[PDB]
Amino acid sequence: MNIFEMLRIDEGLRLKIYKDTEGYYTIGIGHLLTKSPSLNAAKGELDKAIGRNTNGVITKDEAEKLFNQDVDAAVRGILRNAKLKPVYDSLDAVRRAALINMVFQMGETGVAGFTNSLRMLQQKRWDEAAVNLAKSRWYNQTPNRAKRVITTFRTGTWDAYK
Ligand SMILES: [Cl-]
Ligand SMILES: [Cl-]
Repeated sequence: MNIFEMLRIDEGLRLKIYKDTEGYYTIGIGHLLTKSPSLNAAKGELDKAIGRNTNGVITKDEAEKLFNQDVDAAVRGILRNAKLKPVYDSLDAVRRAALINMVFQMGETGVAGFTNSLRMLQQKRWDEAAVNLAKSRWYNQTPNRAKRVITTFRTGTWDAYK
């Protein structure tokens, strides 16, 4: 298991514009297109992203390409972030995958807002971090995906994904 297979399980794959759990226009492997209600505002962002007239549909390859860009940006954002970087650097390889997953889903800004849990992760207080992570809108809104990520942080294994 690696970050790519992990996120591919969490986000699924869809070749047609779809609405995410929050109701935003998405495509591929969890690639947010726009928070705008407009399906046209979304088709346009889509064309801009792919560099062709897609008419709301892309191929597997195109989805994978977006996905490679997104994981890369996720990692690079963590590394450029003063609050996130030190957490990441402190962690083992499995747990770094968990942090990257949260960033991919909620953006750097969002994750940086889990100040208390980040401090616990940094101190390697696993059980306490898992409890604090659960007190969040994130866990209440997407409990199954949250539990997987949280178990990954508590255990440092890929069991939740096995
Ligand atoms: Cl893009
Ligand atoms: Cl869920």
